[PDB]
Amino acid sequence: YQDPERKLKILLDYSSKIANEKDLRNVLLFLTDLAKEIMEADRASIFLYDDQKKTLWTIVAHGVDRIEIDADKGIAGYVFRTGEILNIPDAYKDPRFDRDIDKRTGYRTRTILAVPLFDRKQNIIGVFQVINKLTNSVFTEEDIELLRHISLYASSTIENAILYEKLKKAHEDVIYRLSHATKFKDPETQNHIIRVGLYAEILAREAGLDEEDVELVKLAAPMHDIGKVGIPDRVLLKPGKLNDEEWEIMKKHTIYGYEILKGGDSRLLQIAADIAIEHHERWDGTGYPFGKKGEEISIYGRMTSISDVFDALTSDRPYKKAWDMDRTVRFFKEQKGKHFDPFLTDIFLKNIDQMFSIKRELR
Amino acid sequence: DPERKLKILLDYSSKIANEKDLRNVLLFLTDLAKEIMEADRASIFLYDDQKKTLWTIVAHGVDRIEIDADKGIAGYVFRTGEILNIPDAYKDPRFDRDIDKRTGYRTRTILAVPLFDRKQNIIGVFQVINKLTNSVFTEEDIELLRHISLYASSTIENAILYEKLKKAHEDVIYRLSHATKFKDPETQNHIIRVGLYAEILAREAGLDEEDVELVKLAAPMHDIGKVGIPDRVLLKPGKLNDEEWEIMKKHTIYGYEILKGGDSRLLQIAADIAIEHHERWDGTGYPFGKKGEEISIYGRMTSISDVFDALTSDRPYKKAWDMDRTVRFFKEQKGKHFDPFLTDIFLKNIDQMFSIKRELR
Ligand SMILES: Nc1nc2c(ncn2[C@@H]2O[C@H](COP(=O)(O)O)[C@@H](O)[C@H]2O)c(=O)[nH]1
Ligand SMILES: [Fe+3]
Ligand SMILES: [Fe+3]
Ligand SMILES: [Fe+3]
Ligand SMILES: [Fe+3]
Ligand SMILES: [Fe+3]
Repeated sequence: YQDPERKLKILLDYSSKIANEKDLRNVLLFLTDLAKEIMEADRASIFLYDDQKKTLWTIVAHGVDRIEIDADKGIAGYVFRTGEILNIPDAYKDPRFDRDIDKRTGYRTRTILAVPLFDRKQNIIGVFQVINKLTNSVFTEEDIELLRHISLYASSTIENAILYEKLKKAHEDVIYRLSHATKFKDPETQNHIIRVGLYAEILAREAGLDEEDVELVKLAAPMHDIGKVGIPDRVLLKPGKLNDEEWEIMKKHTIYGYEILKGGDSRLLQIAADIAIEHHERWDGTGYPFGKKGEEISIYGRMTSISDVFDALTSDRPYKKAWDMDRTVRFFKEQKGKHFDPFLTDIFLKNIDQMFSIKRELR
Repeated sequence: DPERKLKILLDYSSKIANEKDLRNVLLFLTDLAKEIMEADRASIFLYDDQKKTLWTIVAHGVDRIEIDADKGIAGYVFRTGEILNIPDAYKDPRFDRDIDKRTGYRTRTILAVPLFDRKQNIIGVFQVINKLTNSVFTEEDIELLRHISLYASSTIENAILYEKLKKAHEDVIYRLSHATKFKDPETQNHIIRVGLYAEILAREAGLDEEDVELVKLAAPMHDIGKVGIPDRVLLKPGKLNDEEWEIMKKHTIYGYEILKGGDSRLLQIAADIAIEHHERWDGTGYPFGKKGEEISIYGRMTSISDVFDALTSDRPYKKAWDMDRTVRFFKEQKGKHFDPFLTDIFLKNIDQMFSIKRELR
């Protein structure tokens, strides 16, 4: 006997998968599989629109690239421009049908149902198409109803994924640019601020931290030096080396960064605050500003020291050319258990190649 | 025609996928469950680390109701992780009948299942009540509710993740915008409020809701260029001479330099506000003397909001101007300092502004 709720449960499960998926490619793929099953069709395709190339595009297989599709030709084309549903009972009796892809692969297209996708503001953003109904000779009025509902769901989840990406990009952008507000009074570069987070990301990942904390350090670490905004010009702008009154002030950029960042409730800012205050502490206890020792420094602080020192050593600075990989590895082996967390130093050494390809790609 | 429930589900999950507010997501889920389980009532309970209780929200959008995580039906499901299927609540000792007592309701059947997160911890309870057959929840019902519960967990976790991102995004812009706190007196709240005013101004000016959200977040960053102004000027104890004032005025350019090129819309707008917020509608402002609509709307809305906050704050010898005095000032400055059209919107709404200044002092 059949389960009367069988398709309902299938749909619930697909909905859970989609709700969890941040990658648009996979969202599309899942929506396609969902349509094949619920519509009882052999094939399905979603076509979206590109502003820039003025085309529709789709994913063919799992894990391969966009196929360009003419936004004005074919069944997809008609539906995209007109906004109206097409239900073709025999594809070969229809002049809008491209017989080619069908004839290169040994496939036979009989039935096609295509409806548009709409955004919140009722504009046409693409097409949803199913091909070859399996359990009937044609797509029915009921099939059309169902596909329209599927289409509404597809539009929403598609939009929600785009928006979530835009918000994520904006969040990074803001952290990056504001962290570099020191640019008028301090030599450290925009890409240094970014790379420090990228190295610490690798480190947290390979140390087995939760996916969320991997994302956190990537974004918290870039802010480690923001307290420099509160250092007097006479100390920050001093050419060369520094006296032991001025040094006592320069050290305070840790405290100042903490002061700027502590007034959050988000986990991001609690971590960023910790990093700002901890990033010159040494595994030793011989760092500043408090000479904290070992696990007394949070893992995020420990991961940032390693990253920050790594980036410095590998750039040109006053009097000193960037160190190469070999010398860098020698230095870290030496400083393992001193300046740095010994555990975290091993992870970092295991992954030294990515550290360098980051430094190479982001100059 | 068993496709009725498929279509109901796709409608609900369309609404959910759009829904940014956790409150609403829970309401949509319980309505979904009511229709799909063919039941009269449903509730979701979530746990709180801090207060150590479960909670639930009722429709109408009232406050969250706190529930004892130890006693009760939901309590039981939360502690044990076991499913509970009660054919008659008025026979089960774990049932508290007071809810019926206040509402004029009669609870008969209760089916309650755990909610699990990605990591597989019990994060809540999904409870469905009074199946419309007036008979028990069946083994097939339990099975259906299980799939509903998985969808609910996913959507909840996904909504919480978005709120945390949203909240972090604000925190970061607010705090780093106040990075000037060591060398300049403008407060954290001033920085927040200016955005809050401009949000209302933008909405009432008819702007798109996404753009309204951008100004709320972009305007607070307009003075960030102050961090590049030399101490010998920003920290000078006298009043500034002409040479020094010209340097101070560059905080506009400096903010632009800090913010521009960032590819997102947020930062493009923020950069404009940074560089335009001292421009004056009539062209007598700085740094460029831009005139009318040569100033982006966002620039124009921030000037209005910034002046508003200044006029309405106490300083020594200088008491905050009240409503009437402030209205008069904006009337005088219409078409000079400020955009006439936007000033009218602002005036129409000035009571909302004063409420903000009252709540976030
Ligand atoms: N041992 C050593 N450390 C360096 C050198 N250049 C930069 N650093 C490190 O870089 C840290 C801060 O990084 P930066 O401020 O240059 O990004 C300093 O605490 C310091 O330990 C160097 O030539 N030798
Ligand atoms: Fe530092
Ligand atoms: Fe540094
Ligand atoms: Fe200002
Ligand atoms: Fe200003
Ligand atoms: Fe201000």
